Amino acid sequence: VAQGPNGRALAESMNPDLLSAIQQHISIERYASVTYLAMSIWCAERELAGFYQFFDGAAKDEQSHAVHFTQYLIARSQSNDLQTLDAPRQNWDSLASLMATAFQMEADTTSSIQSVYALAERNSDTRTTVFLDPLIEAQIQSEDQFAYLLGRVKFANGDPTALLVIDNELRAGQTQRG
Amino acid sequence: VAQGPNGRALAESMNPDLLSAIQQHISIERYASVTYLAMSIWCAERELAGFYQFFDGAAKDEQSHAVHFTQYLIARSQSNDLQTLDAPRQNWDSLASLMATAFQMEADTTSSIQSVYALAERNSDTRTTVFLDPLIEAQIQSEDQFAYLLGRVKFANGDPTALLVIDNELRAGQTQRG
Amino acid sequence: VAQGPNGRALAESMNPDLLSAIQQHISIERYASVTYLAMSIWCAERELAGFYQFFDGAAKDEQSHAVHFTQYLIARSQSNDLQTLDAPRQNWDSLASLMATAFQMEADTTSSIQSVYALAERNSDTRTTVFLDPLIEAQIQSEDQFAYLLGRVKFANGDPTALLVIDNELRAGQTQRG
Amino acid sequence: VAQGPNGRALAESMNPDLLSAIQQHISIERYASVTYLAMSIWCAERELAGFYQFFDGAAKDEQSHAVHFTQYLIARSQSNDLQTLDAPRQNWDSLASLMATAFQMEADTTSSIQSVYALAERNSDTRTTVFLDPLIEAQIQSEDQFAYLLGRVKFANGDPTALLVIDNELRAGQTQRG
Ligand SMILES: [Cl-]
Ligand SMILES: [Cl-]
Ligand SMILES: [Cl-]
Ligand SMILES: [Cl-]
Repeated sequence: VAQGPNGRALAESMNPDLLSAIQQHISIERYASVTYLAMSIWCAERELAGFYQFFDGAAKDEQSHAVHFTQYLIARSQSNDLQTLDAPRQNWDSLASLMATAFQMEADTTSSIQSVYALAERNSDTRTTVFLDPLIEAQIQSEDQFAYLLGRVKFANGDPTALLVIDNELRAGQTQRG
Repeated sequence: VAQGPNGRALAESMNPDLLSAIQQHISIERYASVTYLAMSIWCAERELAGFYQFFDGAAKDEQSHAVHFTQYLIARSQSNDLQTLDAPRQNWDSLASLMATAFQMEADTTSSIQSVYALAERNSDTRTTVFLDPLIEAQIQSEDQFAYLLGRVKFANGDPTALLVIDNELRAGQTQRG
Repeated sequence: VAQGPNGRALAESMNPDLLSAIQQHISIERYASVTYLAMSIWCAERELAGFYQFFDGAAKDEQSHAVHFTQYLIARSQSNDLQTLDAPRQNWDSLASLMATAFQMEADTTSSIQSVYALAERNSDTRTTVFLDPLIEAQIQSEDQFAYLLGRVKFANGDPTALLVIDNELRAGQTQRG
Repeated sequence: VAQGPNGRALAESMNPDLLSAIQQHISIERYASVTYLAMSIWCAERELAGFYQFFDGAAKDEQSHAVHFTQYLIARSQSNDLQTLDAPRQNWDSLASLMATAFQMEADTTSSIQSVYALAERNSDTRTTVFLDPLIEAQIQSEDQFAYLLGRVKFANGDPTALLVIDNELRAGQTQRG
């Protein structure tokens, strides 16, 4: 029985390029987390308490997703490499513009998973593609969700009354099409 | 004891014109079903989740109504004839215009039942007029309901805030005057 | 942030050939639905109440599967295109022959999903292959199930007593090997 | 305030031909009752306990239907006229032949109601047509039911095993398509 790079018993070696891609994706999701935290604060600063609560929970969820990836590296007996975290964006001209960044950030998160996925397929790492499958499924749901929130906010067309109504929807947990 | 056209024991023969009218009405209700499905999708595409949920349920209900008619033909020992289903309308310029088509589609469904009803009266088919009576009663309730939804959406006069409020009413199941 | 063909925010563009394949598959499943409805009626016409109940539920389930696909197109910000629905087959010489068509229809449904699946792999659309994975798993279960029902009916070898026994099994919900 | 023929206050006079038709129909349903009793006995004599139980209950139900008609005459302040009851048929060569008579007897019961119904329409007696409407609805259900039982027994094609299976279905209360 051989030892993996993190010292645990090694079930199967992992391509170093694939390892680097996973460690980088963990950074993407940690960055999405602090980005949602920044968005939470921006919303709280404008008394959009429902949006604040939503993004506060989104920040904690994204962090969980990131930690889920660190557990997989442990499971594969690979080293983690927790990297420097950039500062998030913190300024937006409007809720609509913030929601656009939020959607793009979710779509970008999926793109990063897809990049890892293609690398695992190139290396025939079926453990990794199986590991990623439900995470892609969750990304589809999050993309559907953020397109719903973005589109609903754009439908409001900057009217505060409509934004207050949507804000209260979010505070109540009404956050997707259902 | 004689056998009906579908092979079951025959309680009383049915005029072939009346049979054709019922088979055609089953198509009307199947078409209303796929029409409400199309309307559900149009609403979902614009993040009108309450309207989406309402029309998704309306599609399943209309299909039930159609199957209820197939059961009556079985009960009368008559053959069913499930026909080609046209594609539904799928494009509207506005929610108000969609709701207008929905109301017209409900009124048209009633007209088709009324046409069957008059044919049964001409043929003195009291089983059929009795069978249709509660379905006409349901149509009155659906017409009242769709006139309420249409009129409420027209009252909104295209304002997104008002449409979001109505959307949330539908998501909560507040779908008629009560 | 770009807009998809159905107007929603677009997480990633979809190949038009893949879109057409999904819209066509939705038709396959809608057609399987009305086919099971026709089979329900054929069974009811011959007092095979258990088979009637089974196929009535199978029709509603297939329709749900179809709507599940329309939701995915919405989630991907792609247009739906609900198409003309052919009339189903409605005549069989025997229950055994009906069950043969039912099994073939289920196997054909899987073939259509597999065709979509290969197209998504060619286009590296991992959202779609992930989306299809549990639907293929369900198809395996349905194929196993319909092979069980078909084989059990063939074992009866046209004996009415055996068919009545199986009919009662279906009415009780005993519809697979367990 | 005028008095009706049975001495009660009279809401509206009833055509004597319509009165006679109702009194005659009450005889039809009393005769259907004793006929189902005879069928119950025939089945019990051949150890077909499920069919015996079914027809014993059918006899009591038909009697209830008859009494429901006497209550309507009372409600209309019309005299009842309980008539001589013929002896029922009591001999059949087979269960299939008995079930054929049972179905015909149910269809004949509906024909008699339809005859009353047409007479009330000729006389514009809307109380009577309204009174008869749910009874016609019940007749549709009974015709559907007896066509199911007859067809299932004919499917058995005289095989005792199949008849024992159906017999047990009836004893369990499985008496229609459901
Ligand atoms: Cl805004
Ligand atoms: Cl509008
Ligand atoms: Cl067979
Ligand atoms: Cl027999």
